[PDB]
Amino acid sequence: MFKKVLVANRGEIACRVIRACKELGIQTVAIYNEIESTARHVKMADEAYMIGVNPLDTYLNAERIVDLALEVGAEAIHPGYGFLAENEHFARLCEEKGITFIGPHWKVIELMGDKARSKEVMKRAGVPTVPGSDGILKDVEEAKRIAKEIGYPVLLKASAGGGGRGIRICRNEEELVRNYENAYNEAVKAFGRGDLLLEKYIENPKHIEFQVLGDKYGNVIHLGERDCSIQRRNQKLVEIAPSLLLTPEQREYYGSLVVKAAKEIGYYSAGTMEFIADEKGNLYFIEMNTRIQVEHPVTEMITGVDIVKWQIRIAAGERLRYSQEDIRFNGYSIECRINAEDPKKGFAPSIGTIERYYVPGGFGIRVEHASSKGYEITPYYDSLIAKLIVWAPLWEVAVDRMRSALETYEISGVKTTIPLLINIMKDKDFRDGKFTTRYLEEHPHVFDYAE
Amino acid sequence: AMFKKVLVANRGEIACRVIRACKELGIQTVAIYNEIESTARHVKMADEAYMIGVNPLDTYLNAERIVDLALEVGAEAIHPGYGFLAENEHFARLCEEKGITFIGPHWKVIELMGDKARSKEVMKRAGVPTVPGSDGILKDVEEAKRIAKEIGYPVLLKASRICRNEEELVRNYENAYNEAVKAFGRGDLLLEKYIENPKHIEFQVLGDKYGNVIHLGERDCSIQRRNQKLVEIAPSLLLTPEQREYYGSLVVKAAKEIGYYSAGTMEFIADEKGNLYFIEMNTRIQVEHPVTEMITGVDIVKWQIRIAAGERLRYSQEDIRFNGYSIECRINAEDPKKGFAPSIGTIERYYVPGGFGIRVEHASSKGYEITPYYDSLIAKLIVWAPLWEVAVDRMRSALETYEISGVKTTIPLLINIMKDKDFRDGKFTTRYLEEHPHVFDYA
Repeated sequence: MFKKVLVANRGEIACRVIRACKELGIQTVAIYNEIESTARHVKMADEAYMIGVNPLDTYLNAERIVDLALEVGAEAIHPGYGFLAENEHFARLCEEKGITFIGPHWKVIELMGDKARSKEVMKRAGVPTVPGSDGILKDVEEAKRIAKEIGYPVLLKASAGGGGRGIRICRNEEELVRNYENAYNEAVKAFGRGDLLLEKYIENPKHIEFQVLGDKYGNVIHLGERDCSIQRRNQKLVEIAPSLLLTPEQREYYGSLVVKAAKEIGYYSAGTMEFIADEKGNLYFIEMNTRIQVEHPVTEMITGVDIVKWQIRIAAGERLRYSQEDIRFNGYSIECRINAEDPKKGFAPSIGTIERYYVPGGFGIRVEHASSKGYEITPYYDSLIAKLIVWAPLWEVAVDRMRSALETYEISGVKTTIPLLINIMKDKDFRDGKFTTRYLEEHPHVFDYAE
Repeated sequence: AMFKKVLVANRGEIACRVIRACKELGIQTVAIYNEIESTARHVKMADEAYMIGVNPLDTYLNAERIVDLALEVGAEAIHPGYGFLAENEHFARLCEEKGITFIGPHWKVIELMGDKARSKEVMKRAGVPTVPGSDGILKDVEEAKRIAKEIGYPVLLKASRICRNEEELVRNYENAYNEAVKAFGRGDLLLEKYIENPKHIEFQVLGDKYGNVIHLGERDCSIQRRNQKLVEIAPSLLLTPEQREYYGSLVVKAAKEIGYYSAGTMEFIADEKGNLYFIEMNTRIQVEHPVTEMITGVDIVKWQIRIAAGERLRYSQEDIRFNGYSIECRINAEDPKKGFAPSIGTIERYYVPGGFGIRVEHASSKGYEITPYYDSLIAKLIVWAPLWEVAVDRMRSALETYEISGVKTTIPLLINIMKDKDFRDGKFTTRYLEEHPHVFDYA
């Protein structure tokens, strides 16, 4: 077990890691920028060092961080999420200097950081991806055949022109033909080459993600899935575990598949496979995060597994003491991001100073936060004030508990997402499990609230 | 028949606890407060709040004004919390007479189990062991002589000081009859077997209004001073599963014999071997109920509310399992270096810890003012883990990050208790604080 760990992060995730280390009996080192000399994670660590020439260089200067670790005798670095956590060169430099990086091997971080090289890994493991042409379409006949084979609707896009002159949705064969001609000709005009690619169109999808955890001896489990469809611009606002979409059979089927894929690339530590999903529970792989997920607590609440503490144990060489048979899914857990942003104005950040600040607690309530009165939201760092997490045996009780917790979470000095989140908990569609990404676009009333 | 509106006749953390249970149930809430508490958390959390009372205690102790307010605002029920009027039979009778549902046991049960001698006889008929000693007031010193011979040394004299042999017997008896005449007007003394190195062990009961009564295991609240609990655990490390079900069965049997419903606690002293002797019953929610919630999954307060509205308790004893260990620490505004004297002042810096296995019961923010009129409790910090040792580490690590300035608190003492070897090994009695003075050594 490590004697000292350095947390190359800030805010709530630094406090989460620091708490896991203290529980393990591990000494901790924090890093900070001078504009946050009073930061909570600084007070919580056994040792703290101001480094960096500006607020971001503190957390992004790989060489400065590995060097500080060597100076102060830290055997391992936890990177949290964001900043350098999925930076293969930071992980490689840790290994080269004899410091253990708490995460997957640097070669896996590099592998899964590339979109298409990630898609192929998952295809080769048997993890479903979005179907479509296996490159350029030979002709219109083949487009008709393939569209028939993967199911309408589908997308046609020109192959040339770097990005894309514009994608066309085709709902039936007739539309496929018209759109094939129009796109072929517009692409001859624009780039000189009419060749088209085809893709299955997943309309109005949900965001569903699976959690994996592996030790450095090939033992790898899944911790079921989360639904994080309630998001704007790919920023998640509400995350639930498990999904309401999937049955136990689907859950173990896809879970088995991501375990299979993780084993084939030699994954260890924590990781997440994010998918889009249709109404029927068909999932398609989009991307993998090779780090702790922000919303990992909801998975912790329903499985009993302490993911961060197991990252640290795994990095130190311990075996994962679980078989998949041990992993059970009990009740439901909801997490809401309490952000300093204004949902009535496009979620514009609300920089300022927290004045009133009362944290909720109770049966089934957990708070991940690093704020008190006087906490300053600067433009340098993300807008997150707190993650409010609840657990209950029944979905509806979980919703009521999250509503009642939010209604008691008092924050003044900045605008927050709390009133919007309360409206979501009170919304009939949300209570009935009916939401996709796009939930917010399709429910504008949740933006109606007092000042 | 679920209530539409409930009035919470209490303040502070327990009021917030009840209000949260009510909000989750979809019940409108009414708070009461004194003018010195215009900004109190429970006022802010409730849907409705009323300033009443001619002084800070009158707010919560004037039964008639509170019942009349409930009728005025259309509250169907009153939750009394703990302390104040919670175990006041007259308050409960007054609710029943005016058509208000009191969230608790029937007022006749509150009257019964508030009486030491009636409580003892309840337990004698149920088969629940009591402390051996005199069978009422001692007739004289001669009768005390017989009773001491029969029950075994050591023994105690107490009015309605340890006595190990006959000399000490008379010597302490003349002086003690006289010293109790001085103070209470009545010299009547009782004698009791002296239990050396005792633990405090409490059993939780929960009953519905249809005769169904369950127990929710036990708690060890031995870490205490002058009977003020500081650390509470569930379950005990003392009892085995068989002892737990044996004593649990007995307290269920007693409760059924008195027709108990709602939540209640049977407090016992226990000797080295796990023998229990009944001391008293609280006919109300316990302060340290959360540790029991953490290990059983049962929401005790919300079940009080459901039971009072006429629901059946949806559990048999076979469903009640005890999973892991839960520790609660009372974080009080008091100074353990000066005999735990209250530390009045205003909270300045205030960071609540959170995380996996952490729960906080509190009603404070920056600016919360600790007055002399009310108890000193700032927060209850509760943790759970699958294993005792991890629970201790989790509480130690939660306490070390719980930052409170502006007043003195029990936090440094609690941290030292969490890192003390004896405590970690389960080795503690009600004398723990006397026997470990080093825990008072801190800056």
